[PDB]
Amino acid sequence: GFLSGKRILVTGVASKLSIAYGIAQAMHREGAELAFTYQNDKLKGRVEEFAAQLGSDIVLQCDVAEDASIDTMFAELGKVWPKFDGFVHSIGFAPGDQLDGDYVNAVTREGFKIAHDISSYSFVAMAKACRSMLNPGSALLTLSYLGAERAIPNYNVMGLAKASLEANVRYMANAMGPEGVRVNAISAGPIRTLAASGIKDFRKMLAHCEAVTPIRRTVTIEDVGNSAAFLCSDLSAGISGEVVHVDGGFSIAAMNEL
Amino acid sequence: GFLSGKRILVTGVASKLSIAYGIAQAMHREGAELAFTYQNDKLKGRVEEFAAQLGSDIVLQCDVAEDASIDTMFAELGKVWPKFDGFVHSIGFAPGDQLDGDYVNAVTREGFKIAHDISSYSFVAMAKACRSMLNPGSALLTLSYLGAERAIPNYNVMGLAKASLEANVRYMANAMGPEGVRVNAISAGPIRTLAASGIKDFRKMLAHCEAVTPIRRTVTIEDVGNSAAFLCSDLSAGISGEVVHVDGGFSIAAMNEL
Amino acid sequence: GFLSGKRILVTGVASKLSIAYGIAQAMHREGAELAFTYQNDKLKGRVEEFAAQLGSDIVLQCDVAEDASIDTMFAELGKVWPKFDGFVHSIGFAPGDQLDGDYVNAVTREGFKIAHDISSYSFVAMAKACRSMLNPGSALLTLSYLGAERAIPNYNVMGLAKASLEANVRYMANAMGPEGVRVNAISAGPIRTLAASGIKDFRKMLAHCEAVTPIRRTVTIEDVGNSAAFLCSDLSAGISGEVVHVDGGFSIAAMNEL
Amino acid sequence: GFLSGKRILVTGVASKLSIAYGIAQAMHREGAELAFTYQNDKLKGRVEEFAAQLGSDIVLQCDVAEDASIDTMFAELGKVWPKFDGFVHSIGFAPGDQLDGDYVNAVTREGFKIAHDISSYSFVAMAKACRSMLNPGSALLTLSYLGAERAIPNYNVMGLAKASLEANVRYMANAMGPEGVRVNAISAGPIRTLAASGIKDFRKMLAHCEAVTPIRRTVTIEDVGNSAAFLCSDLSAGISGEVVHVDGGFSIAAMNEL
Ligand SMILES: NC(=O)c1ccc[n+]([C@@H]2O[C@H](COP(=O)([O-])OP(=O)(O)OC[C@H]3O[C@@H](n4cnc5c(N)ncnc54)[C@H](O)[C@@H]3O)[C@@H](O)[C@H]2O)c1
Ligand SMILES: NC(=O)c1ccc[n+]([C@@H]2O[C@H](COP(=O)([O-])OP(=O)(O)OC[C@H]3O[C@@H](n4cnc5c(N)ncnc54)[C@H](O)[C@@H]3O)[C@@H](O)[C@H]2O)c1
Ligand SMILES: NC(=O)c1ccc[n+]([C@@H]2O[C@H](COP(=O)([O-])OP(=O)(O)OC[C@H]3O[C@@H](n4cnc5c(N)ncnc54)[C@H](O)[C@@H]3O)[C@@H](O)[C@H]2O)c1
Ligand SMILES: NC(=O)c1ccc[n+]([C@@H]2O[C@H](COP(=O)([O-])OP(=O)(O)OC[C@H]3O[C@@H](n4cnc5c(N)ncnc54)[C@H](O)[C@@H]3O)[C@@H](O)[C@H]2O)c1
Ligand SMILES: CN(Cc1cn(C)c2ccccc12)C(=O)/C=C/c1cnc2c(c1)CCC(=O)N2
Ligand SMILES: CN(Cc1cn(C)c2ccccc12)C(=O)/C=C/c1cnc2c(c1)CCC(=O)N2
Ligand SMILES: CN(Cc1cn(C)c2ccccc12)C(=O)/C=C/c1cnc2c(c1)CCC(=O)N2
Ligand SMILES: CN(Cc1cn(C)c2ccccc12)C(=O)/C=C/c1cnc2c(c1)CCC(=O)N2
Repeated sequence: GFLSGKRILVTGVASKLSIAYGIAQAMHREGAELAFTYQNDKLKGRVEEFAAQLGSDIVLQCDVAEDASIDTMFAELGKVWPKFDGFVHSIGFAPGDQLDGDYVNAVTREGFKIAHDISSYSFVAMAKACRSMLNPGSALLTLSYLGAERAIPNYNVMGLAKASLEANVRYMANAMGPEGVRVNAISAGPIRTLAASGIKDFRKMLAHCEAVTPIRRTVTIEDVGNSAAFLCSDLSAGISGEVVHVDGGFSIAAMNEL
Repeated sequence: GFLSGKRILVTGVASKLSIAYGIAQAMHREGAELAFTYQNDKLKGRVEEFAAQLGSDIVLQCDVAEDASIDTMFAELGKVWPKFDGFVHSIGFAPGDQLDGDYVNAVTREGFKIAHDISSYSFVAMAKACRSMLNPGSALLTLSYLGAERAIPNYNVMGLAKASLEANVRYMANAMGPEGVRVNAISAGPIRTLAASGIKDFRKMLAHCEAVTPIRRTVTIEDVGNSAAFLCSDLSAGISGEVVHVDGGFSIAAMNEL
Repeated sequence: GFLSGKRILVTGVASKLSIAYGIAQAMHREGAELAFTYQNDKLKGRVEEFAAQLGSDIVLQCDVAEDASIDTMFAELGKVWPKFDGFVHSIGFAPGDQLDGDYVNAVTREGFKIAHDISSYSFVAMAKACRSMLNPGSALLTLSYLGAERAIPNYNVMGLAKASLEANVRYMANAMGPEGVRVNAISAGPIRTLAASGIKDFRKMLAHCEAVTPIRRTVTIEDVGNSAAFLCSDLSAGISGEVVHVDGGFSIAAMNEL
Repeated sequence: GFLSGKRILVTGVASKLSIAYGIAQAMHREGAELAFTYQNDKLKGRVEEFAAQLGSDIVLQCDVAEDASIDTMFAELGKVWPKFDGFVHSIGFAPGDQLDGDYVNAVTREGFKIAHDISSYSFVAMAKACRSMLNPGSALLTLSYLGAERAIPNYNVMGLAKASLEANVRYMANAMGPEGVRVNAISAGPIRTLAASGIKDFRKMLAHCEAVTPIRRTVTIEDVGNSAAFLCSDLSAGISGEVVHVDGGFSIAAMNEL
């Protein structure tokens, strides 16, 4: 496939509904050799089983909250991939409290802190830690959301961390381009996954999206997986520091509901 | 390839240096069945020879300045492709005079008029004319430039027409999404082709670009061809009304020259 | 007032509901000497009255579709103002057929051409014609709408003309900056004016803009007029080539309706 | 002045070169009653003097890193102003090590955390703390820099904090709009101030911004102060959640250097 010969680290898989899951399957379908991380004890099992199904037996622990855990992970991966071709960063978090109701009243200094640490800093931390291990031709990929560009009810502080993340995308691309690494993000339309069902009227929001989105449907993890597979391959050699909208054109339209 | 089973119309090929040429070769490499247009008597020969080399014998005349010529072209193509899957719009023009020196002094009402007619209107005119002929799953693709977003010395009125073109990209995507067509643009970094060497210090400009572009090199028609092949395939099903920057991250950085 | 000692030409005045009317009002209050233009005779008297009420008796015919009319107006203007400090471009048009229903079906080469010639080129057409008459410190201002950046139903080809107009703002600014002229635009939110009559369910639309705007009200020709006086006064000396949004924050939110 | 009858809290004043100083000046001239805060004692006296010169004797300590200090300041402020009309956030910080050289190598979890906590969260931290004290019609204003939107050498992690800050502007605006509060930011061009000392060849940089800016000069704390008085006065009533560029058009051009 267009990814044969590449070695890519996929973080973030948590269920077959996960975006990273759709991204893994698509990169494997195109021939990439895959590696995986899991956050904690609760997820190791799920991730080993999916990794097995996609031909991989590289399943390593990584909590991006901790610098030591990122370094350790890259040390283990190094025994198997002295070098590789990039990773998909598909991680995000904000303390429950942060994403519901009036933004000014919900946010707290801690909430803000954690949300940015886990969703934005964690992307350049992973890069820092594996930098020398990357081949020229490598590609870094993170996942963002429209909340970073416009204020969306309930997304609250996550919008601030996503904005920080896209800017990180730009500064990471400008810093690493000289050594041969590209860095981009996919701004995905809303998809019902684990990380969502626990907040607001996500179901009513999806109905609204399907209605006003130009392609008249919400996007799927297969859609994201395909663009992701592409952003992480040599077919996108001319793209870097870009935030690509894979939301069916939702964001480029206005007042369609009327 | 990821384009097998697709039928795509490629306009704009003029020499092996042409962007549309790099786009044609890449879509053929991925398995698309190709069709071609040529502007006038001067180019027919070149285009038939390239079309032959990429397995196509559909070479039709089309001057987007004329509504009758667009309709005729789509009538001929229809005898061979009752239906197809989209086209690449890779056409642009502004009267010589328009692209050199102070913008306010260069522009004229005619210049402005022609520049917008040929570079922006021509994209929705082609869509209008072949609309019913498009399969669901189809994709429209045009080519734009950073001049549309920022003022660039000498690009002058072309910047205004490109801006009009990207907005057309958005309105065409919002109008056609319901019937199953996506519409996007690639904003390409500068490449030395026919359409350029006749204006300003393009050679010195390219040197400047290679220096400050994150990937530290200017992009090639192969780079554009690959992203183009992608935007026009089912792998980008979640992308529509988007202007993708294939300029190596040039535009997302600032003051690198220092 | 912050506009004391400034001489400002104001186009577009057609009724007391006109944005150009709100603007004229604010600049007069801020102490500017005013001058007005009118498209045709039907408006001659109507506009002379508006002008008297604002300390002004300079009232000239000017149809922007003709270089000769623009030239002739500025020559008359030159009798009473050999030098002046800028002008307000408050002109937009597109044949009626153009603004209703599916954009792809409604648009025509002619409708596109007229929309771009009157809504966008006239702005630089005017700057061209009075360039040697502007004093250092002058400012030019035009009006745009969100349809330039987003695809909005029915706005159709005006969206393209507005995107062209916003780009004309940046190219004008870049070329005239060095001789001391700033150029900007105000992207106003929806306002009930003549030109806004008959396009769709404007009324319902206004009701939507009102429930979803951060400030929870639509903006007024007074809100716009104040930003406009600011933008053409030395107070904004550090602002050029910018599109300022005076829409109560409508464009920066998303999904407030849900 | 257009700011008569308004009560404005101004943070960030540290020397007469400070942007907050230029702003304070303009709002005083426009007739606003002022109040100032100071980070620590080293600045206590220095700031009280600045304040006397502006018709003000309200001068309070406030270190934004602490919720308790912010709360305590606003309680003191409350003794002389049970209600007020908004405040100016003119605070940015990032450990020195953070701002020099390759961004990926320079950045650290701690540097990132501090940069985001002081440069971005403090802005909403303040709004949270004085929310019930704001009158209808109030305005909040913060300062950002182009590094939020583009990757600029050495600005490094400040770029991420500024992108977070610009997004905080839109979420603040969206949540406080309904109770009559507008929130905006000014993205200022390069100015020689304390904080700007020691980062790179700032001097050479200033020389670049000057040759390439449309207005061909760098902006001043007076240029910024005037836009700031405008943005916090009812004159800008129709503007909320906007990032206004007061950089003489620098960001809207490209390749003027060539
Ligand atoms: N689902 C959507 O609609 C949507 C839309 C746009 C963007 N995104 C973004 O895409 C990414 C993937 O989201 P998803 O929908 O697949 O959610 P998900 O819950 O399925 O998975 C995201 C992962 O975050 C990981 N994570 C949290 N803290 C971690 C830590 N400290 N260390 C390591 N891993 C940690 C979890 O293990 C989890 O698998 C996120 O960055 C999210 O913000 C999601
Ligand atoms: N070359 C670059 O650096 C660059 C960068 C960004 C965007 N672009 C854009 O990409 C597209 C392709 O440009 P290129 O560099 O391949 O130039 P090119 O000269 O190689 O080809 C462009 C085509 O324009 C066609 N054309 C002009 N008028 C026409 C008409 N009336 N009817 C039909 N066809 C007509 C010509 O036949 C020509 O083949 C253009 O839209 C251009 O503005 C080029
Ligand atoms: N009203 C809104 O909702 C809104 C919002 C954003 C931007 N705008 C823009 O503001 C400007 C003013 O519009 P308005 O809403 O005040 O409507 P309006 O109809 O009151 O004023 C526009 C003016 O267009 C002028 N005009 C048309 N053709 C002309 C020509 N050929 N030569 C000279 N003048 C000509 C008319 O004389 C008229 O006074 C337009 O460019 C419009 O696109 C309007
Ligand atoms: N000067 C420029 O070139 C420029 C350009 C665009 C934006 N800005 C922004 O404008 C703002 C003002 O910067 P400046 O250039 O006037 O520099 P400055 O150093 O003169 O002022 C910034 C203020 O930061 C305050 N500060 C730092 N930590 C603080 C804390 N923990 N608690 C309370 N106050 C604290 C200091 O008291 C100081 O007065 C910053 O946010 C900066 O990022 C500056
Ligand atoms: C795009 N989405 C989904 C989404 C959430 N909200 C509020 C929306 C609103 C509109 C459209 C999409 C969304 C996301 O990025 C998920 C964010 C997220 C972060 N931390 C979380 C949770 C969700 C949940 C669990 C947790 O503890 N921490
Ligand atoms: C990006 N480019 C190349 C380019 C041109 N200038 C001025 C630049 C400046 C900087 C970077 C790229 C460019 C283009 O889109 C080509 C535009 C173009 C249009 N009409 C033309 C000519 C060139 C040429 C022949 C004609 O008659 N009509
Ligand atoms: C923002 N608006 C108002 C508006 C129009 N449509 C379609 C909207 C949709 C949504 C929100 C606002 C608007 C405008 O800029 C006016 C545009 C305009 C141009 N030429 C016209 C007419 C209107 C009308 C008369 C004519 O002949 N030529
Ligand atoms: C625009 N600027 C000035 C500036 C800085 N760099 C690196 C630039 C590069 C190009 C153009 C302008 C600038 C700023 O916003 C100031 C940022 C800043 C934050 N924390 C700091 C310091 C500076 C310094 C002192 C500290 O401890 N913490």
